Amino acid sequence: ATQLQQDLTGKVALVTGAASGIGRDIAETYAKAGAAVGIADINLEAAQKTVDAIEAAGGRALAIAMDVTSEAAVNDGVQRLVDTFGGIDILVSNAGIQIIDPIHKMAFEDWKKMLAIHLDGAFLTTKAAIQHMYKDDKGGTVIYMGSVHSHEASLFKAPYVTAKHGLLGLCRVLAKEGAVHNVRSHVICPGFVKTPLVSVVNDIMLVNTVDKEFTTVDDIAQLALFLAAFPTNVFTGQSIVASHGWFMN
Amino acid sequence: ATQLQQDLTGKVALVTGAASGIGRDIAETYAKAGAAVGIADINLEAAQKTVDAIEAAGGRALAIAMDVTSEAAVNDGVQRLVDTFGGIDILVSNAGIQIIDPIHKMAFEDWKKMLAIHLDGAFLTTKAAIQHMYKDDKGGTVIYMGSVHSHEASLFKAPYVTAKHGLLGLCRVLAKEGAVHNVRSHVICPGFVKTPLVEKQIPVVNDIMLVNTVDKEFTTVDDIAQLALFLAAFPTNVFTGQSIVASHGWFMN
Amino acid sequence: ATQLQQDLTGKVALVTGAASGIGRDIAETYAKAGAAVGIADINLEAAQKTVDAIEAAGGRALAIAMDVTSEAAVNDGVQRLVDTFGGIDILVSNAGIQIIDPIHKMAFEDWKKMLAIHLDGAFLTTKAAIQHMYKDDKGGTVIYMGSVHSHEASLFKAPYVTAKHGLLGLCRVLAKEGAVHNVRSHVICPGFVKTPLVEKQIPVVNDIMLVNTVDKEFTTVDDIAQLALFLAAFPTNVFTGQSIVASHGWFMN
Amino acid sequence: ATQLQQDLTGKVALVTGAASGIGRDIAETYAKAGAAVGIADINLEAAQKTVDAIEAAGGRALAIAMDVTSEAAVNDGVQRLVDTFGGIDILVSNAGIQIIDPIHKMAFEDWKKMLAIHLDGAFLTTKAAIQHMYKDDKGGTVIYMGSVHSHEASLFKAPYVTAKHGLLGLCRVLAKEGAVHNVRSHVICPGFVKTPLVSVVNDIMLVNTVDKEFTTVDDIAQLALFLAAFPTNVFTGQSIVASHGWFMN
Ligand SMILES: NC(=O)c1ccc[n+]([C@@H]2O[C@H](COP(=O)([O-])OP(=O)(O)OC[C@H]3O[C@@H](n4cnc5c(N)ncnc54)[C@H](O)[C@@H]3O)[C@@H](O)[C@H]2O)c1
Ligand SMILES: NC(=O)c1ccc[n+]([C@@H]2O[C@H](COP(=O)([O-])OP(=O)(O)OC[C@H]3O[C@@H](n4cnc5c(N)ncnc54)[C@H](O)[C@@H]3O)[C@@H](O)[C@H]2O)c1
Ligand SMILES: NC(=O)c1ccc[n+]([C@@H]2O[C@H](COP(=O)([O-])OP(=O)(O)OC[C@H]3O[C@@H](n4cnc5c(N)ncnc54)[C@H](O)[C@@H]3O)[C@@H](O)[C@H]2O)c1
Ligand SMILES: NC(=O)c1ccc[n+]([C@@H]2O[C@H](COP(=O)([O-])OP(=O)(O)OC[C@H]3O[C@@H](n4cnc5c(N)ncnc54)[C@H](O)[C@@H]3O)[C@@H](O)[C@H]2O)c1
Repeated sequence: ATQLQQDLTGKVALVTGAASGIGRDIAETYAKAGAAVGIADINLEAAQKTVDAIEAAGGRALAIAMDVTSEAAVNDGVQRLVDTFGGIDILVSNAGIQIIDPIHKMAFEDWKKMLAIHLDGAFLTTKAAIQHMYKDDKGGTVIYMGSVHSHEASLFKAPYVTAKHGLLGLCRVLAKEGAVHNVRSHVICPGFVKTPLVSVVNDIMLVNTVDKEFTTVDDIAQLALFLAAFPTNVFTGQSIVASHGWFMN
Repeated sequence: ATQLQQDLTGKVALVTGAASGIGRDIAETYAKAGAAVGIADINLEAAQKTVDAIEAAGGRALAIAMDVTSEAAVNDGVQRLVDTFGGIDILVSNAGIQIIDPIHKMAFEDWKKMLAIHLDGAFLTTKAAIQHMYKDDKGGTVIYMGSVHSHEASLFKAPYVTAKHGLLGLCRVLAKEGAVHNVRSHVICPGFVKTPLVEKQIPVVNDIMLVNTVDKEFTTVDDIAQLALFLAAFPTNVFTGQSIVASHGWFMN
Repeated sequence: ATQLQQDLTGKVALVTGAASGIGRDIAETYAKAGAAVGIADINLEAAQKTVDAIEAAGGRALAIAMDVTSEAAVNDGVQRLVDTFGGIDILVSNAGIQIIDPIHKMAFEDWKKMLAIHLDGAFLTTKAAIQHMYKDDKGGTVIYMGSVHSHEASLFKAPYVTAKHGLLGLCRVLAKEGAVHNVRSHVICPGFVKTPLVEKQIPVVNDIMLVNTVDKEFTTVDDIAQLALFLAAFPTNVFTGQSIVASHGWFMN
Repeated sequence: ATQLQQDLTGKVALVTGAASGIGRDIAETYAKAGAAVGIADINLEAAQKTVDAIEAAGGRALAIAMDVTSEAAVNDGVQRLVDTFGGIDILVSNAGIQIIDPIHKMAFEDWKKMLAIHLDGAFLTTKAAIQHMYKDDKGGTVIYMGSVHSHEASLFKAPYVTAKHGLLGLCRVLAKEGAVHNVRSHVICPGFVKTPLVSVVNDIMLVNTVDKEFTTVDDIAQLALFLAAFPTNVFTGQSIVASHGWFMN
């Protein structure tokens, strides 16, 4: 007989895009579970509001100004976290935006900005984090925020669907490379969540759910906690879809 | 902010193949979380040993003699659970065997026995459980024990790989049909786990069984029971229709 | 530079369910490409109508009474083909039916009949064919008729979706086992095709059957027969173990 | 009863990376089938050698200097093809390179160059081609050269595996957007092919094939011809793996 593990006491997490939405709930949930959390965002003011909540709720957190498209910013922010809290055990690569246009109308600079935030952000934060996690094979957890759009397409979302598909590939390579250093990788794939990023609802957005339900920030934060606290590397390399039956993986 | 849901207080679960291995740990884990558990197995003596362990830890369980290939045995055993504990909230369709032979040598009898246990057992237990769960749209959770062999093949396991692929299909249909009645479905897909199904099999570990893991680790019964508890206690239907692979990187889903 | 291979001169094919629909067009297409074709069906009169069409076009075929759920009927019918034309190079396991009911209402008899036709038929025909193909490592091609329902579910089709998922598993095992004997395996996965299986079903097209296509088009029997000819005539084993979805964008594999 | 279709008489194809390897065989195969072919490559000399072969073999072709990372080069090259041969019916987005390093050692500029060639090249060539194909809903075929590495990972290939995964996503969005304009999309996913880009063979490279066989350039060119000449849009949005049993899709 066994039981669930959820204690993150003594762990340090970095969450990108943690000033808002999914990333904010993951960060607040990890802090409740005992982790010290780096709140990494391009919106430093909004990042410090998240830190203020975590600290008032009895946790530990640090606001980190980080544009995840910038190599120097990512490197500097990861170093600040390690200098403040002593290491980095968990990375959640979550920062993202949406830009909607059909391929034939889409500006090239909009395509490139989308790949830079979703794909370059994942590479840069992963590489910076694993230089620490690989030391003495201490290890750690890397979670990417994918989507149902990691697995299938929608109209007018070419760069988003391309990037969310690509994150599966990056996760799968890290699972293979990280194993000898006790690093595990995962992709969480939500359906539509009513964050700021989000008949329109029921006939377009939730049409391919089985039950006409949004995914919630708590759904994703519980899954992120289950993975981060899991006692073995059994889920390394996996994606898990959390979508109320929209794409059954 | 949130936290994990772990409580199954007031719930009633049926676990097939709960006399041994993965099913025994799921059943003991559910009982520790507060569920009353039906220990359904063809081995009634070993089923009662699971019940004794659950009772020794302060939980509630019932040994149920059930050959999951038999419609009467499934229907009667689900009815015995409902009569005893008042309903059925969770079904774990887990009973299974392995029979190894290449296709060109495999006895048709062995092909049919494999599909009867894995696929007919899943259909019969699902149908019997959802006739209760659909009443007043009370709902419930159906978990199938799949495999990495739900998603890819190995040599000499045709009927097993066929069946474990088939369970994804049945799960995906139930997710669509069950939604209006608050029924959710999932498939758990372990890699190799050192139960008796596998221990018997070894007389191989590093260069056959674990060759496509990233870290040369077996999956454990506690890995699968923790995932089974996470799903059964989950507070929303967000994972309905999904399979989750628990294999140390053997088939990255 | 290269070009398509289309020639099946000298080859012998067995197509199950070749009295109607997708199987009839595959069989007629193979015969036009030079294959001698066994027209295996439970409907012997309609099987002979396929043979008459093949002969009228200058091809060779044989009507074979075969209930693919019967081990004796499969073994005897494969042996009749080998006795007549000298061997078996290509098997297309295609016979099938549809039975629609939600899980909670579905008769167990109907569940078992569906798995017997789709899954036992695939096992029995595969095993009988590869005992010939494995001789002297001559080899051959085994194609299973899957579906979009190999990869995702629809309401009210539990046993069909289970079976079509299962055929991927059997194909994947055969690709591994058959390699040393020059046997390759594939699954073709059509979307809706307006055969009698579907025509009967309509008395729906735009908002159920074709709702998840990108272009509101049925798949056609000629789409599937062209893919079946491309695979059977292919000059290397490069596609062994693969499924190919032919559905106008319903499930993008 | 039916038969295979392979005639490309009256069609115009653009193949990127067509001076070498897979792209060269596709181009020569399309020209044999009657298409006029744009041989688009960064190596213009090698592109003109391919054109010389096609022309001596009785076909029609044009050498196009095209770095597929450059918006202007892609736009100019597609326009030259349309000015020379009257339109564009088929695009094969195939140009690629490989750069091998584990994530923790990989230079950021190597990550970005890989995504630019594989992903920006696919976007830029797609967008330029479909501005023509969408006119009067004439339509056309877009094929991306993926990989088994569209579907699973290998060690030390992070940006390649990320990009080849991403191409599935781009293809799936184009299938949905293109349908109303009679545009179909596909991804071909080869296993290892002995091009210049390619115990090492049998125990590493071909270890996950069922039969220890390389995929060949003719395997891929036959599949590319089957798709380009197919009489209906039935395969739109699909990937097809051609790998001797390495990843069974
Ligand atoms: N909301 C949904 O329906 C949904 C579903 C699936 C996946 N996702 C993914 O979840 C993630 C979080 O999205 P969300 O809905 O919570 O959005 P959100 O807009 O609420 O939060 C995104 C956060 O990322 C930050 N950010 C944006 N660009 C940044 C950059 N360059 N560097 C650092 N931080 C940056 C923003 O300031 C913001 O705080 C994204 O990757 C998104 O693609 C969202
Ligand atoms: N062990 C592994 O590596 C592994 C990996 C993936 C999936 N699985 C699956 O996990 C499930 C449990 O297997 P396990 O490894 O715990 O095996 P196990 O042999 O320890 O337990 C299987 C149980 O099923 C029972 N059973 C067999 N036939 C039955 C029938 N007709 N009716 C009722 N009960 C019956 C047995 O008596 C036994 O108690 C099976 O479905 C198996 O396919 C196992
Ligand atoms: N039509 C579709 O939309 C569609 C789509 C995807 C897959 N499929 C599959 O294609 C295959 C062919 O179906 P179809 O649409 O051409 O149907 P069809 O009804 O036109 O042909 C099926 C044939 O199978 C034969 N058959 C049935 N039971 C048999 C048995 N026990 N033994 C031997 N022959 C038997 C029938 O007599 C008939 O001639 C089936 O496996 C079906 O599941 C059909
Ligand atoms: N060879 C394999 O094993 C294999 C397997 C799967 C997929 N692939 C893919 O097939 C495609 C072709 O690879 P190949 O093996 O034939 O390689 P190759 O090296 O023989 O040919 C690649 C061609 O692309 C050209 N090219 C490179 N950068 C370019 C740029 N920026 N703009 C335009 N042209 C450029 C090169 O000059 C060359 O002519 C690639 O996308 C590769 O990823 C190859």
